[PDB]
Amino acid sequence: HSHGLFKKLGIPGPTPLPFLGNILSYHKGFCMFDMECHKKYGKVWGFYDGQQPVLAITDPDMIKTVLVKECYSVFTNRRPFGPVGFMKSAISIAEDEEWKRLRSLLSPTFTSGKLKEMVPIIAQYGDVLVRNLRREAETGKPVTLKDVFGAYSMDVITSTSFGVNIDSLNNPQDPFVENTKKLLRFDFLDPFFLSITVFPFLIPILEVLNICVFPREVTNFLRKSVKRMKESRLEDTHRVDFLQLMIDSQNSSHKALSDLELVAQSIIFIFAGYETTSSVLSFIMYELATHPDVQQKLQEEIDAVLPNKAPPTYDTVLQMEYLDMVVNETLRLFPIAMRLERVCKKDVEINGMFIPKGVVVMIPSYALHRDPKYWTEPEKFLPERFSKKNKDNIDPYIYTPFGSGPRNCIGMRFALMNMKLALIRVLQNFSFKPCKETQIPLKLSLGGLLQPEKPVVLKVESRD
Ligand code: HEM
Repeated sequence: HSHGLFKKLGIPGPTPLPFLGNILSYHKGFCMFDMECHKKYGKVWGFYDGQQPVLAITDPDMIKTVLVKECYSVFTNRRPFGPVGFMKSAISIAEDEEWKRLRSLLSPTFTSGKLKEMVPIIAQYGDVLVRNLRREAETGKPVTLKDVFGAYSMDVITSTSFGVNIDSLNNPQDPFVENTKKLLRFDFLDPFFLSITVFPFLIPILEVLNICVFPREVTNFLRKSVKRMKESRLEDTHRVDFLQLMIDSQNSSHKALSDLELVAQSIIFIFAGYETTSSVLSFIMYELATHPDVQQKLQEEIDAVLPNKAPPTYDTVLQMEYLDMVVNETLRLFPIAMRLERVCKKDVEINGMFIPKGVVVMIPSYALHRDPKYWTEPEKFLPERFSKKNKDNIDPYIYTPFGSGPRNCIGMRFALMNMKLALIRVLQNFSFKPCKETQIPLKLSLGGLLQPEKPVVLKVESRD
């Protein structure tokens, strides 16, 4: 038991119970716990996830020192998450140079020039979402944002990973959908993951038993699909899509994306860009619906830059600001990641405090984003916060929805754009208003994922 590392170092935090540590404080969730700790221990506090020392930091200087300055040196890797298998080669799970290699191979794929060429396909499904959303609205019943924005998200990373173009909302059985739909996020407060962190000696046992957190049935299916797709369709001789950009690169520093690595990167891109988007999109619509003044002002801004339901364009989106403000403000209130984690690879000292080796440095994003010491009425949805004549009053190391430094969200530009394209056409064709079932105020889940307690159902009316 390392339970006492923190007070020997003079770092405050909750009293750890043997073996369990401080996991029984996650009964409320990662978010509530972090904020209770932040108020009851000030800037720095240390807790034990089983027997893993976790040190929380809230100093913009120290966050920059961890996320940016000493990234490649000390704070490169994230914490091991469980039996991963071949998916160990996915950028998100990769560690040290092996990561640094992959990052460089993929850095181009997520360039504005590539994104701008992908807009046509993303916008195509903007219409598919609208046409789909139309029906349910006219039908005269409340709409499950979870389902429609889920189908939109799905039709995206799927379609920008080769031309398997699908209306998942109308094809709930397309195997390709059936499999990819299981690529949801991990509730790390689920008995299993909780059991794994108290008993990390089990991860090796599960690995030789060929048990993997990523459902094999899905992993294999794609591992076959990607291979058939990489040959059967495009070695007759291409479409602008992550896969193609990955196949194009393979055949021209460290390079040579292993056929299996390519699959792993593809799988992690839907894992990182499926429920993430579907969740944020729904959160925005709730905030817009609950604040009609914002929804109109946004609907107006769109109609101005795009006269008469004018097709959304790349350059056009960059212009729209109030939209960027609404998106950025919804992210402040709902940082889906909740926490930004880096492992201390060696014994180091940063701006004063000393960090032992093998300690997980945690940036409580949710807590920072809602810290009254940086935010006026933090529980208020005030887009104005992110005005051109205010943003310079926002520390980038406090507002970290996509993280920061060399290991930030590589698909940040894509995710923002992808959400913007939808919101624009969605608001262009419809208006969202509180329903009888609409839960106000919105109650967040006590689990290990930043989701609503009850699914967001709202009334959709087609303005003319
Ligand atoms: C609203 C949408 C999204 C949000 C809020 C989001 C947020 C995040 C955050 C907070 C991280 C961790 C950054 C850190 O540790 O400092 C991350 C990592 C990552 N995200 Fe996203 N993300 C989003 C969408 C996407 C999409 C669409 C993709 C890919 C298509 C993607 C790919 C990744 C990858 C690969 C990483 C790991 C990067 C690395 O290890 O170098 N994300 N994301």
